[PDB]
Amino acid sequence: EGSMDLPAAQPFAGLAEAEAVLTREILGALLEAPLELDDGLRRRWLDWLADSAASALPSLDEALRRLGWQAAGLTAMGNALRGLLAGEQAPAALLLDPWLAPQAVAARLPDGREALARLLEALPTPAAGERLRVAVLDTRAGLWLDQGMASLLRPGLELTLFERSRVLLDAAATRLPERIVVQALDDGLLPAEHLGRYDRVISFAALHAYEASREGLALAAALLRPQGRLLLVDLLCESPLALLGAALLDDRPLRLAELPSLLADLAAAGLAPRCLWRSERIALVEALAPGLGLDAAALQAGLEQR
Repeated sequence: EGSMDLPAAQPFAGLAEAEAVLTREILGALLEAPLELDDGLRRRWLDWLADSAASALPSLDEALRRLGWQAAGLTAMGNALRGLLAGEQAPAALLLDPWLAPQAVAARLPDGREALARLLEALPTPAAGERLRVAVLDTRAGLWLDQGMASLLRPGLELTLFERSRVLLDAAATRLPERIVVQALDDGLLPAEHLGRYDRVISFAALHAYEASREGLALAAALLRPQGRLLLVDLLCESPLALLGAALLDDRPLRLAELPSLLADLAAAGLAPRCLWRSERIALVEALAPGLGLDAAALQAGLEQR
């Protein structure tokens, strides 16, 4: 059911150039103190200069006028990244920071704010006067939702935050407002009493950070209320800043998807999509789930039956 006709007009290569100049600026921050990296990444930071900036991608400080973070936000990035690496606090301190966490940087720089704002919509709940139930799967430390928080919150809304961690969700529950419910995929695993619960489920700039899209999509499909809507965005291009802000993990870039590949995976997940905005930078997608015939009460009946 894999429909796509994507509006690719709000994207332009000047967003990538803007990020590549932001790469020039944050390279120009950490390359004054790259000794706190490992040597494999310290060489790769010289290669990340080579693969961006005045080497491969020369462009104006107009970048910082595009990106929505000025040189003051970038100063917080450069300084926090030095403080992180001096203490050897990688990976976790990369995630525990809005200026560095791969999705939280995505949530402004590759126009993932505009993606976050559209993904914050498709939630008719206060206008419907209706209990619209939502999960986030890509939560981690949550510091991307922070950037939409003031209208991710809506009347009628029910919202719950998920990830494969206790620590990063205790972090999220702290720094995002405590009126949002928080639920780990505790030790990598969903409590089944949530199944069929959420009229919507959210992924954001971390679908690559599942071991396949087939992991996250299939968790979402049944965590969704039957015929609910997946709400999704991801990095498809690895951002020139994510060449720093994700590869600091020294995890594989081979994680990232192409949009037709995602639509095929999403069709394998049986969801029926529309891809909608921010494209190769950050592709917004929504998709209708099937009638699974599956909810926590249906599973309870699956006991009572047998």
